[PDB]
Amino acid sequence: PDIFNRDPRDHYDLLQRLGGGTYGEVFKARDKVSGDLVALKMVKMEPDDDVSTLQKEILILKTCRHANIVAYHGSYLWLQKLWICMEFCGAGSLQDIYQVTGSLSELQISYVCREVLQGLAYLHSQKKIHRDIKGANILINDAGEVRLADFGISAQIRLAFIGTPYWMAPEVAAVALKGGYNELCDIWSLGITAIELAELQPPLFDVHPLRVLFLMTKSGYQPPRLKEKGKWSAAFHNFIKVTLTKSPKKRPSATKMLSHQLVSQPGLNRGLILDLLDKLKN
Amino acid sequence: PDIFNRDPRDHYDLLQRLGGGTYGEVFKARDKVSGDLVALKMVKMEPDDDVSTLQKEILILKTCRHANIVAYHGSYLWLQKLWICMEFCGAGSLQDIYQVTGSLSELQISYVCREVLQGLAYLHSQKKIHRDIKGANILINDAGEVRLADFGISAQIRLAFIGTPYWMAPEVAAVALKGGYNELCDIWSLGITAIELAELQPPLFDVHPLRVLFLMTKSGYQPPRLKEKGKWSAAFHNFIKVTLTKSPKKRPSATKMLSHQLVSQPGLNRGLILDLLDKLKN
Ligand SMILES: CC(C)n1ncc2cnc(Nc3cc([C@@H]4CCNC4)nc(N4CCC(F)(F)C4)n3)cc21
Ligand SMILES: CC(C)n1ncc2cnc(Nc3cc([C@@H]4CCNC4)nc(N4CCC(F)(F)C4)n3)cc21
Repeated sequence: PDIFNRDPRDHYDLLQRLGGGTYGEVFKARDKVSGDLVALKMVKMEPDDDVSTLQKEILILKTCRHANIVAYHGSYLWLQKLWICMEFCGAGSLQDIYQVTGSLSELQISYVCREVLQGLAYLHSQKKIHRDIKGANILINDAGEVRLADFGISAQIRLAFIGTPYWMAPEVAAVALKGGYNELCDIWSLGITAIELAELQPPLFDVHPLRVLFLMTKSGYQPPRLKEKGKWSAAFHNFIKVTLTKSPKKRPSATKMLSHQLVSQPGLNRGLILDLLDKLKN
Repeated sequence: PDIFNRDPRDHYDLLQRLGGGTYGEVFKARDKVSGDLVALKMVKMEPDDDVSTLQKEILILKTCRHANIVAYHGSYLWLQKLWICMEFCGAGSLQDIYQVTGSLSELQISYVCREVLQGLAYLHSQKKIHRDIKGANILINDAGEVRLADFGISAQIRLAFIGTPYWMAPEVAAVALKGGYNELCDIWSLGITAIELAELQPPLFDVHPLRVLFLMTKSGYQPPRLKEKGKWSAAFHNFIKVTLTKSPKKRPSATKMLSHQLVSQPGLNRGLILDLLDKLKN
């Protein structure tokens, strides 16, 4: 709730443009005073967007004290532009990384999964839902540590609804806000992410999005699998099988998944990502 | 399913640009052969959109034989542009109209409601849902007749989802397709539309969309009312009250609403809209 009505250039020095997503650009910046490096996610706004509607989402991201959640430092509104300031992760997303390094090993994937689960267990304990688990939203810093990127803010500045809000029935409004989601949907997304990291794509990546969603509603839908059976351990395959449980009633929770063989095995540490980063330099 | 891979300029002559919505422009055109006038809704496409995913929606709009549903004549795909060709309504939408004429009388509103209900009863009998009932989507032709504008096509070419499809759990995919909607949500939208026609705005029009939806989820939410009590009959107020029933379980169906005093009263005919159109000329 500390949204500063200041120019973030008073506190930070912009260094370079990391890129830009569906909305907004991301900058690498340095704090004037501490010299520390931060990430600034910028989002352009109209005189139509109201900022106070975001205050609940920014509360969510601010009151998140976990090692596997990227750190929030404040927000800045200035001249119709919104800036979210966060702890900087030098290596970027797993997707930035595997697009150069090629597929991850089972050990690297296992460690990432464990770390992601740790952050999810936390989030779900605070009754929050990430909603967008995927390789592009898992950040790696230069110490090989793993951070879930920001959530719940990007999808509310979705000027797109199947309908028009002022004319929406209450039941429609409810679904348009919640998305029918539940916490265990993060667990499914994690399973797909593990395949993504293993195969450089999520399943059905070469197929139109709408068709993919259609197919998931058919009576006899079959959850995706690892393509190459021989390449991966029985434990990995089972991890995939149980995270991609079709019914959300039978799908294991984050803390339950943390007890899984694949992520509770010894020897999982950031060293695994460190030689992944070394591979980046080769 | 008769989507022509031709240039619609072979069959139709473009005359003038009626305007443009969130996506695409609308043209007034003339059929070369019959001389009849049509409306052409154009929508620009990428090499990312797949046309066959639309074939189910175009089937919906094609197999609709009702007097209160705007008539579909065919589709055209050519050079990454999609054209939907429909019966032309000369006066445009009720919104195009009331923005010049000012508020509608209770009699004009009643006749519009009846006609809209007739189209809805039909749609719901074919187990279809309009999803976007509002003044901008109720068309008036030069004979004062009433036509529901196209539906289910506009909201699927919503490249916006709270999440990423390939990583979505099945339960999430289901809600992202259906929208949790049910047919009776059209009835709510009709009620809001009746206020819109009466007051030139839907309720809470000057309030941020997200806030409006939030409010509809609160324990003690109160459905909107006609602002000026004295201006409208007891029948009109009751029509508002029952269409804006909060619980979709207690909300009346289209055919039930057709038995309502306000829309079953004698003397409701297109003559009412005809002097509305005369007012347009003054
Ligand atoms: C997701 C983003 C809003 N965000 N949030 C917190 C956060 C913390 N650190 C980074 N760090 C990085 C590092 C790198 C590495 C430099 C050399 N190439 C990769 N690239 C990127 N960008 C690649 C494409 C992008 F989405 F613009 C980001 N971000 C990004 C961060
Ligand atoms: C909703 C649209 C896709 N559609 N679908 C079927 C259809 C049949 N007839 C019209 N006719 C008209 C008439 C007029 C009147 C001329 C003089 N001004 C109003 N304006 C408009 N446009 C105003 C703003 C728009 F959305 F571009 C339309 N459309 C539009 C139609």
